[PDB]
Amino acid sequence: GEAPNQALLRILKETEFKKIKVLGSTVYKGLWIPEGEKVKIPVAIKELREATSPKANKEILDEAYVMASVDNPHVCRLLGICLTSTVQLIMQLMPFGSLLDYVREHKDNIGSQYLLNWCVQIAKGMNYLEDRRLVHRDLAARNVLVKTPQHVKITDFGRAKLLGAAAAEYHAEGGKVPIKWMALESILHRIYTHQSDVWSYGVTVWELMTFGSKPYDGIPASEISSILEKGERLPQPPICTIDVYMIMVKCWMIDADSRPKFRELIIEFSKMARDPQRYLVIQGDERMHLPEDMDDVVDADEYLIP
Ligand SMILES: */C=C/C(=O)Nc1cc(-c2ccccc2)ccn1
Repeated sequence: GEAPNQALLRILKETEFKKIKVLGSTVYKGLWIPEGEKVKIPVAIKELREATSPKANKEILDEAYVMASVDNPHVCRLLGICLTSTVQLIMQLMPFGSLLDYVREHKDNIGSQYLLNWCVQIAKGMNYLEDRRLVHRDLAARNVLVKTPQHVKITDFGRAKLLGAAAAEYHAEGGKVPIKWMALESILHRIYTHQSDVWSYGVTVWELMTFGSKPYDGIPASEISSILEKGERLPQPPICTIDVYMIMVKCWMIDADSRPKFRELIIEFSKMARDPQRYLVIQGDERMHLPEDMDDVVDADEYLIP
């Protein structure tokens, strides 16, 4: 046996929400007004392109299946879908964009407290995904979103695989892949587990401590297998103490069960977030600070449906 997934999929009318402007090329920034609820919820609307490509609709509703089946503060909520000519995913708007573009744009403004809180919240998000027997398979800084600089959510469940009642690792077959974030076992034999997610968590933390540097930048993805089998890893980022970087190294052990458990990463970064300056050394660290009637505006996170 396995647990029934009793998640609600909400179908929304096109009339319940107003497309304000474009965010990506087709993701819109908009507002959702639940019929006779007197609440305005900032939303990001993912609308299909051609939306006649059957295989593309499979993907998007598979994203929807996974996103509806998650309810955690460090993982982004699917608010519902609109079944129009072109399927629309309606999600909580994460106004400040991908954490990757965030650390790139604000490296001069990002203190140790924020980096180390980001490491914890992402690890809470991921440890929630392990609790729900779910393997992300595409965790990177690009796929973490910034509701505020104090609060990030894991995203892109387009590659997430909902493990079996005894499916030890998720077998897969071909496509475009995240080589430079991937556990060695995934590159070589397409093995993906909560542990191979932890590996990508390590590349995710590396990206954050380097303020968004490209992992193995200028190294073809063809060699990455041989480089990792040869024992090579990503280098210690400047701002990183041996401590922090040693947690990243542990995430990249070849023995999967020798890597840290997400619940462990929470504890370890939590400890370090209690004394951030002792664990991350950044020029001017203490100096650092970060941020049409909207009367009935309410964040997705304060909008609860039973
Ligand atoms: C998990 C919620 C979510 O995706 N919110 C969101 C997403 C974007 C976005 C989507 C696709 C590409 C770029 C940016 C922007 C704001 N919130």
